[PDB]
Amino acid sequence: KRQNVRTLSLIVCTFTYLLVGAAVFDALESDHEMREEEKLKAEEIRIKGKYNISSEDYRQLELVILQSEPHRAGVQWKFAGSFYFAITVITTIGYGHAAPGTDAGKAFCMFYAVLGIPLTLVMFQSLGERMNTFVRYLLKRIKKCCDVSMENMVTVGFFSCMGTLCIGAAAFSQCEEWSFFHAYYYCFITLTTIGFGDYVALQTKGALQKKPLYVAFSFMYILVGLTVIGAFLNLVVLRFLT
Amino acid sequence: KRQNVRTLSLIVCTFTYLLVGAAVFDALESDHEMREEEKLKAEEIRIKGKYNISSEDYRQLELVILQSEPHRAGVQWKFAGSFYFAITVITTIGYGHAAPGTDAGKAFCMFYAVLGIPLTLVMFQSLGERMNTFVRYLLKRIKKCCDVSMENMVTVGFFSCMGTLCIGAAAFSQCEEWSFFHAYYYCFITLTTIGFGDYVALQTKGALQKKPLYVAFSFMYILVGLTVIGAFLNLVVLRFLT
Ligand SMILES: CC(C)CCC[C@@H](C)[C@H]1CC[C@H]2[C@@H]3CC=C4C[C@@H](OC(=O)CCC(=O)O)CC[C@]4(C)[C@H]3CC[C@]12C
Ligand SMILES: CC(C)CCC[C@@H](C)[C@H]1CC[C@H]2[C@@H]3CC=C4C[C@@H](OC(=O)CCC(=O)O)CC[C@]4(C)[C@H]3CC[C@]12C
Ligand SMILES: CC(C)CCC[C@@H](C)[C@H]1CC[C@H]2[C@@H]3CC=C4C[C@@H](OC(=O)CCC(=O)O)CC[C@]4(C)[C@H]3CC[C@]12C
Ligand SMILES: CC(C)CCC[C@@H](C)[C@H]1CC[C@H]2[C@@H]3CC=C4C[C@@H](OC(=O)CCC(=O)O)CC[C@]4(C)[C@H]3CC[C@]12C
Ligand SMILES: CC(C)CCC[C@@H](C)[C@H]1CC[C@H]2[C@@H]3CC=C4C[C@@H](OC(=O)CCC(=O)O)CC[C@]4(C)[C@H]3CC[C@]12C
Ligand SMILES: CC(C)CCC[C@@H](C)[C@H]1CC[C@H]2[C@@H]3CC=C4C[C@@H](OC(=O)CCC(=O)O)CC[C@]4(C)[C@H]3CC[C@]12C
Ligand SMILES: [K+]
Ligand SMILES: [K+]
Ligand SMILES: [K+]
Ligand SMILES: [K+]
Ligand SMILES: [K+]
Repeated sequence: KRQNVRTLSLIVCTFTYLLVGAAVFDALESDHEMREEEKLKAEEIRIKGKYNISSEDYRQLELVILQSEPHRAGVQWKFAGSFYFAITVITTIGYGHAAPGTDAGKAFCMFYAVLGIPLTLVMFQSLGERMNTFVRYLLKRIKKCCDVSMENMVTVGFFSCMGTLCIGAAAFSQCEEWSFFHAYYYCFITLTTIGFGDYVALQTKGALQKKPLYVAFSFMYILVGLTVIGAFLNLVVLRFLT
Repeated sequence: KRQNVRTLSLIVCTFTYLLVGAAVFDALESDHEMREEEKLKAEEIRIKGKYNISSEDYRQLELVILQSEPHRAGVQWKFAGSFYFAITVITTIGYGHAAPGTDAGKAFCMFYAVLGIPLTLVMFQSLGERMNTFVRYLLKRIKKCCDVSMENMVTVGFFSCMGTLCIGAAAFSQCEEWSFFHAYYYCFITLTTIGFGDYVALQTKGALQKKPLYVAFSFMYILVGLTVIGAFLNLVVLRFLT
């Protein structure tokens, strides 16, 4: 029927898109990865030769460094750290900066995610719908001062998304002393609920315990961006769902 | 109105849930984190004292080890690695095992995610609807051999989810030599599109290049679990959306 043809076309398009993306990523990153691996191997070989580090102790040092990486940013299991972890869990971001080490803790986290994901999704959908209604009312008032089409709403939403991304990138560049492009990429990754974890905020000089205002601003910005993303998805994506 | 009261109640419930989760996580993980940090500091101090490692070179060693961690699993930017990265990107998992190192690569990844997320969501929704229809038909045929209620469908979906999770956990425990509970936790994390990245498959002894069958099975299992999760969300969660 129509549904079978539609889903077959969707599957074929998804497979072709995946193949094209994999080919482009390989062709763009193979040489860079090879050069980085060669440089790292040369550096580690030189360091091992200079310090005469035993092979057996090298694995222990690597394990210790890997396990102590989250602890180098301070205490990640305080009230602020626990709140950040809960926010990441409920939003399905998965930064990976801190993970439970207890089986009971893992089970509690699983139950927490199960009981919290639908509630967060419903709240985000409602907030996005309310924001869309408010934006439509504001646009109508502006037009009266100076009917609304779907293209105008789409353009307004895209402009709002771009402005929010630019504001977040500028704020993160000013706070964490990051590059503008890097801050923009990190903001885009955070707002898409992907969570690569390469760039994690509130992980420098113990900012989670000495800068409550920065933490509050980051939480507010994350919530606002998530609401904007949900509103945009409702405006453009949810229409093709049912 | 009703919508304002509903969204205010949702926000209050979400805030209370976040506070409770943060309090429980802190009370459960503070002592464990303190003990782990103390043990790691003692071990690193002992190693530094034994090897007389200079403080300046310690930072260089830490940076080299952190940068070379993905490369220890083999070549992560081959065809299989690029396909895995694209699959993680389109599914918003964000494992974080491999990340782009080029600005052009980052921009391409951002555009890829933007152009692929709605398509993947639509395909998953259609596949979940088709699976729900097939399950309803199978249940009707079974009942005839031996009308259907919503509670029966919910129970069948929950049982299917539990069976899929158990099968995935058993397969991952048999393949990667992981614990049953750890495999179950990793499967749950992967199927919820959260992606902590603590446990990543296809990262041992170069399995991405020597075991094509294992990679294909992992891809099929991930797709099947994502389809099951989408079908369950459509059955129980999507009803409260609109
Ligand atoms: C800025 C961002 C949010 C843009 C997102 C783009 C989407 C609006 C596009 C991208 C992929 C598109 C889909 C790609 C393939 C198809 C299959 C297509 O089916 C057919 O052509 C056969 C069945 C029929 O005749 O309807 C129906 C539209 C649909 C779901 C498309 C709907 C619109 C989608 C989701
Ligand atoms: C309507 C649009 C166009 C503009 C929105 C206003 C912004 C320009 C404001 C609103 C909130 C502000 C932020 C609120 C809180 C903080 C934390 C603040 O941090 C501290 O005070 C402690 C750390 C330090 O000493 O820098 C630094 C500024 C910043 C990011 C502010 C930067 C400027 C922001 C983004
Ligand atoms: C309807 C909307 C606008 C409600 C918004 C609520 C915010 C005003 C609240 C919710 C969560 C709060 C945060 C939750 C946790 C913390 C950690 C907390 O840190 C500590 O308790 C330890 C460090 C210290 O002693 O300050 C400082 C306040 C802060 C950032 C809070 C600041 C105020 C926040 C952002
Ligand atoms: C195993 C998993 C799939 C469980 C998923 C649980 C959901 C089915 C629950 C969890 C939170 C619930 C929501 C929590 C709060 C509210 C607000 C509530 O609104 C009111 O009480 C005021 C308005 C009115 O009177 O209807 C309406 C139901 C709703 C959306 C609930 C609908 C059902 C939800 C999404
Ligand atoms: C209907 C339900 C109840 C059962 C579904 C059947 C499973 C028991 C089968 C179907 C697919 C099978 C998997 C397909 C592919 C592989 C890869 C295979 O790996 C290799 O052959 C190479 C690595 C090695 O040497 O172990 C190991 C078995 C495994 C996980 C299989 C384990 C058994 C599985 C999960
Ligand atoms: C309608 C549904 C059932 C379609 C299912 C398609 C699968 C049969 C395809 C899609 C993606 C394929 C995989 C894409 C990439 C790779 C990596 C590839 O590895 C290499 O090319 C290098 C190593 C080697 O030389 O084998 C081996 C095959 C494999 C696992 C493929 C196996 C077959 C897969 C799972
Ligand atoms: K993630
Ligand atoms: K990570
Ligand atoms: K996600
Ligand atoms: K991650
Ligand atoms: K994620």
